[PDB]
Amino acid sequence: HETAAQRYSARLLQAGYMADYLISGGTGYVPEDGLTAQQLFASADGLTYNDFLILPGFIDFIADEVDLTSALTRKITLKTPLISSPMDTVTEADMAIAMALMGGIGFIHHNCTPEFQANEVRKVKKFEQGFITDPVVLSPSHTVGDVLEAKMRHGFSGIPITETGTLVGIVTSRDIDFLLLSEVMTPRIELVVAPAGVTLKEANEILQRSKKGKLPIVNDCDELVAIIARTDLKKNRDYPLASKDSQKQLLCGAAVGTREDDKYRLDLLTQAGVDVIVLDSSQGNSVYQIAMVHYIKQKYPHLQVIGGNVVTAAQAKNLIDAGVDGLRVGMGCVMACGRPQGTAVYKVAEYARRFGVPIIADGGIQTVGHVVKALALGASTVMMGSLLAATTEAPGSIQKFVPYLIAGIQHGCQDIGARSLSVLRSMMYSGELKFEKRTMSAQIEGGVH
Amino acid sequence: HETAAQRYSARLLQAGYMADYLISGGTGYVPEDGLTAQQLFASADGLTYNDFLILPGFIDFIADEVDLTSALTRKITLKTPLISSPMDTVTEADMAIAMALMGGIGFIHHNCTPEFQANEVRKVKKFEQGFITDPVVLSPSHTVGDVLEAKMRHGFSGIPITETGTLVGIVTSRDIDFLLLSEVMTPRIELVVAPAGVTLKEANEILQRSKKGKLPIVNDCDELVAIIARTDLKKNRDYPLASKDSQKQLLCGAAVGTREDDKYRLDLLTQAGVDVIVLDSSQGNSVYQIAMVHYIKQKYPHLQVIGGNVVTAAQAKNLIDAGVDGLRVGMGCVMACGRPQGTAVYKVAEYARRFGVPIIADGGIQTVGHVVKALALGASTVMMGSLLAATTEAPGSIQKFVPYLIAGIQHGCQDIGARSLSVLRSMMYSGELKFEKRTMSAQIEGGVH
Ligand SMILES: Nc1ncnc2c1ncn2[C@@H]1O[C@H](COP(=O)(O)OP(=O)(O)OP(=O)(O)O)[C@@H](O)[C@H]1O
Ligand SMILES: Nc1ncnc2c1ncn2[C@@H]1O[C@H](COP(=O)(O)OP(=O)(O)OP(=O)(O)O)[C@@H](O)[C@H]1O
Ligand SMILES: Nc1ncnc2c1ncn2[C@@H]1O[C@H](COP(=O)(O)OP(=O)(O)OP(=O)(O)O)[C@@H](O)[C@H]1O
Ligand SMILES: Nc1ncnc2c1ncn2[C@@H]1O[C@H](COP(=O)(O)OP(=O)(O)OP(=O)(O)O)[C@@H](O)[C@H]1O
Repeated sequence: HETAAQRYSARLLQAGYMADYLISGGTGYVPEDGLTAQQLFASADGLTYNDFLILPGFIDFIADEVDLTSALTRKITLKTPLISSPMDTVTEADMAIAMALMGGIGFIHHNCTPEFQANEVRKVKKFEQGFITDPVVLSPSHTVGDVLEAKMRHGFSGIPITETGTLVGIVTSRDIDFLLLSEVMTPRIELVVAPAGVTLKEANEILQRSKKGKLPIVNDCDELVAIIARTDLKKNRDYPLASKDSQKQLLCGAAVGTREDDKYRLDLLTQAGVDVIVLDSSQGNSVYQIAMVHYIKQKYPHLQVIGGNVVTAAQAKNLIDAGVDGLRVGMGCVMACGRPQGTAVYKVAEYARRFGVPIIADGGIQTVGHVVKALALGASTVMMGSLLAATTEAPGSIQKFVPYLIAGIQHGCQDIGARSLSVLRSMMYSGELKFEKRTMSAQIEGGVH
Repeated sequence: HETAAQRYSARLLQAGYMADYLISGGTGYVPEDGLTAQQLFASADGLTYNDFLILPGFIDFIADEVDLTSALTRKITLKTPLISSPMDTVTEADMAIAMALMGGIGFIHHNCTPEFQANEVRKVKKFEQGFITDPVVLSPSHTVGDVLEAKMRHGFSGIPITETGTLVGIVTSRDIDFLLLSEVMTPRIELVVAPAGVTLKEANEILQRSKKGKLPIVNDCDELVAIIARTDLKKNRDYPLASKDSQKQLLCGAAVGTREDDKYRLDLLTQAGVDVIVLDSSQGNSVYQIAMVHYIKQKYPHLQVIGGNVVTAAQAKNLIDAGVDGLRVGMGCVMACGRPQGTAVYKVAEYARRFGVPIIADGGIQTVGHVVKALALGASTVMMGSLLAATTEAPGSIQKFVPYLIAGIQHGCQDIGARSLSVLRSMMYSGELKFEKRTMSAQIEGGVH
């Protein structure tokens, strides 16, 4: 970790022209200008995000070397400091897949029956990046008029056929478009198809020879195990920001309530193999939400748990020493309680950091500037709210839209002169990064309104 | 009364796992975060209720165990911290009954002849829950046309009859629908009258057998004393939040002016039996209000007196040491005097408290958040203003509406972690409850505008 004075003096000696390094070290002087974060929050006002700025630094790297690696919980790590919020208006299994493919995570909302949430988790854990998730397969006992309508029900129309479930051939639109006819098309006589477990490059080369649209994957027992459709192999992108677990399949989380009736919901989700739980609660520091934490850590010692909403170091203490591995730092964005967001994030992050429990800055983030700030104050990850609602993956497109935010954060953390979010926060806690307040007159000019 | 550190450490030892109780007591450490109330008002910015928040605490009880018992004056106590304001657009005998049935009190306005206010008090003191207050009795000498029109005057039409006023029979629409006679209607024959005063639950059984619409209440003198109507027995609710005096009938108050002409108004109201007087005045600390106070305490030593409006500890001193038993803490919510309401409530409550003289936070309260605040700052009761105008009791129904505010206050004082308003204030004065300021940027984002 090199100070801006160390970076300038070293890189100036790399460019080329004594008792300067020997009389003040690599700290070759810089003017003190603006406030350190510890001073900015000392006046005890409710500084929100619109209210402060980050004074620019020294730049010695390009805007595409700003490592974004962030930490979600004590053991889960992410390539992107973003998250989708556990709301019915935002996250379901489609957006949970989309976020994980962009190096983040998503949390499945809990405004549903417990079985539905476990099904939506299962739907994410089994994604495979080119195979069809949960293929529809039909029985020869069923009349093809009740396969022809499925095109009116699900929209797709090339259906594989077998005795009841995941062998005979396929029925597709070209078997039906000239005609109710019981079922009388394509026995087990398909062309070149995947005989066992296969790769996506191998399927791309087989589909090129075969020219057909569906490709079964069968097993050694010579029955269907998965299926491919050509239309997806035409488009499936590279995703280096993978967000995969130790079994090389997507990370995803689930929200759970804190009620007595929720040990059952938490079972079904842990049987679906969910990676992390967020305890959804308007105020996390309650006796029965601490009982819920002690209960999870006693029964499923592998499951990561993120504590419910807090905004003080006293709440953060009681949830941490209960054993939680994260924290949603956000509340009050009519109520009579809460805290101004910017002060909440700074105070909880600075407290949690003493043990290593990264936090999650949820609430009232609505620009990429607010994201860069929340990350400079101490938040480890920012939970995108209704900002993602009315994108086409919500119950623009998330896959095309997340790169915009990434490039914006990278440009920001480049103007600040911090080559990786971990360094941004180190540069903040050590007082090397400087901040300035704003009068209302100075934000009505150049922003806000 | 136990602190968040005492409650967490004790309740953790109820669940189970040393020289940690023996080296710092039940105060097992919590982070200092936010301002105590004494610090919040030290800056001498005049705050109002929109300017601060209450940092959330530790929760260990349900939102329905938040005892709301508050103290109106040194001797009158209320089950609910609400009041209806003494305004013509708000309080009259109907709303005064409605507030007392919801565990609060109401103060009858004084924009009237003194006789009218004494009548509206008399109407409130004599309520009796099931019985008709002030029944209409007609004379056997009246022609039916002057009874039949009363249905056009008062709307009801089952009129009991006797010589002039509070039985010799009844007359109802069924006696009159076919017709003008002068007397042909039901003479004394009535199906199980109440022979004396009776329990409302006994009358509920009598109406079930009798099937008639009216039930006379009579006396051993063989004459009327009260009457019951069947339609009210179908709907009378439980009211456990009673607000009743030692004589087991409703509490109510009256506003009086401070003029020389008002010893007469104060007589008529004290003859009607009013429980508490509020001295209405734009500024309470005047020689002729202190004369009015000394005068009441010299002539009616039983009557509770609430001092007219103040906003400083210097005003509060002069009225307290005059002998008043309460205080409307509110002024100026264009006139060149006054105070920002949040600072007024805190300063007057903190001063009065030295003697035990609870105050009443009147002015500019327009949400349930502001109510929870005014109660956290020191106000003992909050006087609902034009917030209650355009309800059906205003000269959408107060009986149905007050439970909303109650549940809201209870949810608030649950998030704050204080099991009973008396504990909320104890937790504030002892500096355990922490507050935060809010820049305009922090309330332009999180509600309010
Ligand atoms: N067996 C299947 N079960 C469920 N969905 C399927 C199946 N086969 C294809 N799909 C859906 O179709 C998408 C891509 O294939 P495509 O749309 O070309 O199917 P298709 O059957 O060939 O459609 P169509 O016959 O109308 O042209 C997949 O991403 C998936 O959403
Ligand atoms: N892997 C396969 N091997 C052999 N024949 C196949 C295979 N997959 C599909 N078929 C058959 O080949 C024909 C074309 O099917 P295809 O996969 O192209 O779907 P389709 O409905 O015809 O697609 P599209 O509507 O876009 O033209 C159909 O008779 C179908 O049953
Ligand atoms: N004798 C009465 N004197 C005064 N008020 C009365 C009297 N009888 C009824 N009321 C008023 O009328 C309300 C409804 O009473 P009730 O339903 O018995 O009316 P009613 O006599 O049957 O009228 P109607 O014959 O027109 O239906 C009561 O709550 C009360 O406010
Ligand atoms: N307590 C009573 N005992 C005996 N007769 C009564 C009594 N009260 C009313 N009546 C008579 O019984 C008849 C019906 O009276 P009731 O009170 O049921 O009519 P109402 O409810 O006022 O009229 P409506 O049915 O239109 O609302 C009338 O002749 C009335 O004078």
